[PDB]
Amino acid sequence: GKLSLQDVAELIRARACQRVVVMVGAGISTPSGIPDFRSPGSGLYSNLQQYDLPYPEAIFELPFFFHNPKPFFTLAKELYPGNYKPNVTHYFLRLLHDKGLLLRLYTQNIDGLERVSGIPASKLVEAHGTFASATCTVCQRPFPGEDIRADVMADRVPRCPVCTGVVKPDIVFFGEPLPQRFLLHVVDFPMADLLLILGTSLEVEPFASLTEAVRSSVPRLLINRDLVGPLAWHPRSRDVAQLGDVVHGVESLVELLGWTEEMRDLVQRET
Ligand SMILES: [Mg+2]
Ligand SMILES: [Zn+2]
Repeated sequence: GKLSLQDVAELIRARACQRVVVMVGAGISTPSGIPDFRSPGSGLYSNLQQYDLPYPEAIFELPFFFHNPKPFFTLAKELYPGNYKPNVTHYFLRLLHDKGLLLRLYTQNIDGLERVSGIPASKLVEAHGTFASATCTVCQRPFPGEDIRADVMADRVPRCPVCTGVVKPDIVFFGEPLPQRFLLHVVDFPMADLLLILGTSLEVEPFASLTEAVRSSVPRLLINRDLVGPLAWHPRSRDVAQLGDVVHGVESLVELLGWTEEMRDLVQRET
C-alpha cells in the first residue's frame, strides 16, 4: 500500500494527527474474557436457556422485556461494571486520550470498558448504549446506573422510586433509535485527520459505513483479524491494514509510536 503502519505512526509522532476518531467492536474485548451471550457454551448462554426465549437475541426485544425482564437482567448482572477489566487495547485508547489526540471513540460494545480505562464520557459514543445510565420505562426519568446496581446484583428487577415502573439500563433494543450521541458522527468524521478501526467485523449498519465518512486525504488504519466491510469493498489509497491478532497489532503500533514506556506506566497505574 502507498502507506505502511510505520507511516501512520510517523504522522502521529509529527503531531500531524491531532484529531483521531476511533471505531471499535467486540474484537477489542475478547482478551478481557467478555462472554458473547449468543455463543453456545458460554456461562451466559447456558444461563439464558432456563428462560422461555425463542433465541438468545430476544433479550434485546422490548415485547419480551415487558413480558419478563429477568433474562435481560441476567446479562446486565454479568456485564455490569466491576466484573471485567480493560486490556491493552483499551489502555492504548486511553493513552491516545491522555496525549490529547482522541477526538472521539465510537464503540459497538456494551461492556463499558472504555469508561473503566478512564476515557471521559464526552469522548465516547456508545452506539449500542450503556449500563452507566438507566431510564424508567413508565415515567421516563433518567438515573445513573449506580442507582440500580444493588438490585441488579441481587437479582431484583429495579423499580422507579417515583412511579415504581421497571428501570431499564440505557442499552439499545431492537427497533429502537440509535442513541442521540451517534449523530456526533456528522461533525467528527469530516474533522478527523486519522481513522482507527479496531476489532470489528463491520457487518452492521449504520456503524459500518461510518468508515466512509472521513475525507480521502485521511488514512484509515484497520487492526483486525481480517479486511472487512466497506474497507474491503471500497478501499482507498491511504488505507492501512494490520491484520492478525488485535492485541499484537496494537502492540506493534505502540512500538512504532515509541510509546512502550508510557503504556507500561499507564497499565501499571490502572492495575
Ligand atoms: Mg428504590
Ligand atoms: Zn418512573
